[PDB]
Amino acid sequence: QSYPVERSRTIQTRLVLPPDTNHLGTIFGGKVLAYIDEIAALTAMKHANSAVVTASIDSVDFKSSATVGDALELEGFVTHTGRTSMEVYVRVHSNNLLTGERTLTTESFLTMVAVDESGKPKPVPQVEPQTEEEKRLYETAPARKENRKKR
Amino acid sequence: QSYPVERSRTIQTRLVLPPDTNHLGTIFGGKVLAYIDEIAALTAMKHANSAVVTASIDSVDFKSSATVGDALELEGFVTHTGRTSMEVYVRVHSNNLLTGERTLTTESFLTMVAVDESGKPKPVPQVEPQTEEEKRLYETAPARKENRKKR
Amino acid sequence: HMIQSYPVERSRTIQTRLVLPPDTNHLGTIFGGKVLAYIDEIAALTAMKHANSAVVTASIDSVDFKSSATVGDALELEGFVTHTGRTSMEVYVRVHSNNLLTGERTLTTESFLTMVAVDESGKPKPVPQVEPQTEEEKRLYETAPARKENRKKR
Amino acid sequence: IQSYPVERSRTIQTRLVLPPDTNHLGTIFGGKVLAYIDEIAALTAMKHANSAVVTASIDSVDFKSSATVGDALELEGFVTHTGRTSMEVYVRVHSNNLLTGERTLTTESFLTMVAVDESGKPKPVPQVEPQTEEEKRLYETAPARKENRKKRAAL
Amino acid sequence: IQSYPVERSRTIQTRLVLPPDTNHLGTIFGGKVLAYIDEIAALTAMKHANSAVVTASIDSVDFKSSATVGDALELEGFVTHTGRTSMEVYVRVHSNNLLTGERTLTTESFLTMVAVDESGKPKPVPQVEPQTEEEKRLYETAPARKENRKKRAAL
Amino acid sequence: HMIQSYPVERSRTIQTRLVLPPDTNHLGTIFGGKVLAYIDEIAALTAMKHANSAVVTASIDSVDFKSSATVGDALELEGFVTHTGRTSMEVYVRVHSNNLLTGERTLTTESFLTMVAVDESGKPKPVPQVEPQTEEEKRLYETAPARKENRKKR
Ligand SMILES: CC(C)(COP(=O)(O)OP(=O)(O)OC[C@H]1O[C@@H](n2cnc3c(N)ncnc32)[C@H](O)[C@@H]1OP(=O)(O)O)[C@@H](O)C(=O)NCCC(=O)NCCS
Ligand SMILES: CC(C)(COP(=O)(O)OP(=O)(O)OC[C@H]1O[C@@H](n2cnc3c(N)ncnc32)[C@H](O)[C@@H]1OP(=O)(O)O)[C@@H](O)C(=O)NCCC(=O)NCCS
Ligand SMILES: CC(C)(COP(=O)(O)OP(=O)(O)OC[C@H]1O[C@@H](n2cnc3c(N)ncnc32)[C@H](O)[C@@H]1OP(=O)(O)O)[C@@H](O)C(=O)NCCC(=O)NCCS
Ligand SMILES: CC(C)(COP(=O)(O)OP(=O)(O)OC[C@H]1O[C@@H](n2cnc3c(N)ncnc32)[C@H](O)[C@@H]1OP(=O)(O)O)[C@@H](O)C(=O)NCCC(=O)NCCS
Repeated sequence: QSYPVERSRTIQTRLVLPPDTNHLGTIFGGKVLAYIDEIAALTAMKHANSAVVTASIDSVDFKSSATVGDALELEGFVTHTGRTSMEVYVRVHSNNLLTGERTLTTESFLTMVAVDESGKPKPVPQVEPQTEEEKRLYETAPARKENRKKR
Repeated sequence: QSYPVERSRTIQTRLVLPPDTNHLGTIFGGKVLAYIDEIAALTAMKHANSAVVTASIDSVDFKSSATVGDALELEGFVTHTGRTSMEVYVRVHSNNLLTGERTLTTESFLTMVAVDESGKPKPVPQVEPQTEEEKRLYETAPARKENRKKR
Repeated sequence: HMIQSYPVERSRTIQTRLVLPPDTNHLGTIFGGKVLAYIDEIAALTAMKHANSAVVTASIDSVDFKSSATVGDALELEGFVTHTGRTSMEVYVRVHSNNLLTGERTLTTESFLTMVAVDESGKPKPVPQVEPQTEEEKRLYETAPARKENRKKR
Repeated sequence: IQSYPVERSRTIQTRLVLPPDTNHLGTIFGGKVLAYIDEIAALTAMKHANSAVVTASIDSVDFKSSATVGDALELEGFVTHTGRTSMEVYVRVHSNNLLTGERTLTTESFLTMVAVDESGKPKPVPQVEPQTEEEKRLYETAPARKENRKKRAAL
Repeated sequence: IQSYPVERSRTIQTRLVLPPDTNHLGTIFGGKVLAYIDEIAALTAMKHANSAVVTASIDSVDFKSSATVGDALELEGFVTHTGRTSMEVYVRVHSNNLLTGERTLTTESFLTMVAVDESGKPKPVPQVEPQTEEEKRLYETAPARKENRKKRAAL
Repeated sequence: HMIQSYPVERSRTIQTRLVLPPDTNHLGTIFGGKVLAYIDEIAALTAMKHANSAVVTASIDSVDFKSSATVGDALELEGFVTHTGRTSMEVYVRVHSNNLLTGERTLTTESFLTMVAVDESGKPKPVPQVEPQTEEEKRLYETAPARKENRKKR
């Protein structure tokens, strides 16, 4: 039992609004993190057809800021699976819709675990990579899992 | 000066969460309306490269509900333009990620106006329909504009 | 099963709220979506007071924004049940913005929504009939069937 | 010198009680009710003074009853009396039980609001003109309450 | 019979003051400060009683200073005294000026929290053991405050 | 330009918050994203108190969730500046959940963030050096350079 990465790929666009932002109008790091987890959860739920929980997130380096009201664009997809777990890759851009300037904000990996109605880990289907980027992320996922185990 | 409909097409997926919902867990009509306007604003801003305001929304018939935490999926695109105004079509589905059940929630049209930094209406580029659905929505937009004028 | 009607006055609702930065676009004008969310909120309160039930929004009619509030204004909303079907209620909502510093009050919009009472299963449930009492209420009641025909149409 | 009827300031709010607003048994937090009381008081005082305002104080608030999820809270505020830059605002809060239609008095409170100019300095406010018997009674009794606020804040 | 040190209940919160929380001049709404005071009081009382709680009352709250955007508000609460099912909770609030580092006392307040069982009925609470001199003084003076709350709520 | 350091104690921050339904998945477990948002919030407060400046989040290190709070628990967060660069501060944040009904307290996670002070233009700005005083603070200070090398690496 397997599904393509495309089945669960999720896209989001959010207007950056005053409450999301700090008193100079820059988006809070924590709002970006919340949105990253939201898209990873949606992505993992689509792949597993299950409630999910976040087991961990890898380091997140914020390469650029976003300001009120840029658009924040997020993409997520499942890159690799374990028995009950899914690695999800999320890529975030900010898009200044007035100027057309679009910049990479961050990219990261999360580990999501499917759980049943009682909260017990639940087996998940395998993922089938199709693009070259997908195939590369899948081939490199075991190594990332080993670093998580070490840390 | 014109751009394809695809340039401004915007997709959103949102997890339906307890605060979005009523004490029986059904999403509030008004949250759906807020999300519809948000995606229309993003769509119009992408087309016009401008701040926008909502001049009006047409009637919205809610064909189905969404529950916590379905995914709500929204798509918006510019269908037709006036001098400073854009008609934006928005289509909303609810997706029960546990069961795979996906249902049309609503579809509607909004009228967005591009405004300059001082809030004055601003000319917008024309839109170039490419699909058959796009061509049909564009051909039918003048008639919808006439009904708005009458009402 | 109840025979009596309930007066419009039973469920008439007033809200007043200061316009704050979350509600507003980067030029300080309130988002249409925020006004729409508040319109539904007041319609939901009004319908719940009439039906003493959970409710869902079946539809909203077209909304034309006649003006826009600015961050810091007060938004003033009033809603009331204008007419009833079997399980459905028409709710009329009127919105104004009030500049509290200058005293300028302007009409924002007016709207009709259709609210449906639901049981704990989410299935439509009968509602009490409404009784119009003021002349304004009676005029809205008189004109409700024509409005409902258009909704049947679309 | 300038005075306006109480009715100019009078403001009503209604709020739905939802799960984020309540303890795990479904009783609304005291703090949400307090938040709503100050909100309506600020609106009331802004209407009377046509100014930004700040909350100087709130008197004690005794909760006579609760409200629970899906109920509605109804608030009403009006200016009852004024000093030079300060306004006493009375607020009453009721719950409306959305299953039975029963209205219950939740609490009542007085606040002291201060009008401020654009630099945040206290600014003169007009007087209020009581018209109902309730308003006249609250106006008549306001000086004593003001004296109590002076006493309680003294060393 | 059972008693616990004040320290078991003691709770600290810090909150950033942001634009949604303030008037258009940037001064935090009184109501937000009140909301935060009840939040910390509920946490405090839940820790003391290991129970759901409801707010019975808050005494008067006099705002000694303001807080403004990007400042931080610091709150501290602890149980000072108990009755059968009720707890007096003292809360202090300071602003921390994020440009200068200056801390200013914003306000202080007492609340009355009531522990409730799963049916929402008042439930017995343990006593509190004051240890600091401040705690002993607040404990010693609590009966008089309780008597005042009885008087003010009487007909 | 200031010569003196500031002690860790200047900016150490504690937060406590009840877990409510917005924070939670449909089975009542708190979202990772909510915990992450609260971790950043406390790191931002801590860094602002140290630098007396606006700040931005440059990065967060990996976060492993050791347990999950349930709606109604209290989340307890503590943050403090562990080490400083020129414009950057390392912030350590520790999170626990506390079941207030049962008294059970469990470690949720621990995390390191890098916060950068910025001027009104958004450009990095120098920060004061931090002084570790407790043994815990001194150990974290001692081990910060190794952690910073890994960040330089990625
Ligand atoms: C991080 C950022 C401030 C770096 O700015 P810069 O123009 O490259 O300037 P510098 O190279 O002098 O970096 C400033 C400091 O950040 C540190 N830094 C930069 N990226 C970092 C990272 N990913 N992790 C840890 N530290 C980092 C630098 O080492 C430097 O430290 P130092 O001054 O003590 O020596 C910049 O890339 C940025 O604004 N990113 C977005 C931050 C943001 O907006 N976050 C909110 C959510 S999007
Ligand atoms: C609207 C809805 C309740 C209709 O339910 P149904 O199973 O078709 O049952 P009925 O045909 O008996 O409809 C119930 C009432 O709604 C009315 N109705 C249905 N759709 C309507 C619409 N688009 N506009 C106005 N009234 C409508 C019917 O005319 C009927 O009125 P009546 O009972 O007075 O005669 C149903 O489609 C629904 O739950 N939609 C989603 C509502 C919702 O969840 N909104 C929140 C945001 S998604
Ligand atoms: C209340 C405050 C404005 C008083 O201002 P001030 O510089 O002392 O100047 P004044 O003495 O002229 O006070 C203005 C009015 O406030 C009244 N006042 C001050 N403190 C009061 C209190 N604790 N309770 C009731 N009235 C009070 C004064 O009696 C005066 O009344 P009057 O003008 O009608 O005679 C000031 O202490 C303050 O800004 N507090 C913070 C308010 C705030 O920001 N609250 C929101 C949450 S922190
Ligand atoms: C406060 C309340 C629980 C009192 O309960 P009750 O059924 O009257 O039962 P009791 O008389 O035994 O009250 C319990 C304790 O509350 C105390 N109390 C009641 N009202 C009080 C008030 N206004 N101020 C201070 N203490 C009060 C009583 O003195 C008693 O103290 P004790 O047990 O230590 O001797 C009840 O009136 C209530 O639920 N109010 C609403 C609370 C609420 O929901 N607040 C949130 C926002 S609406």
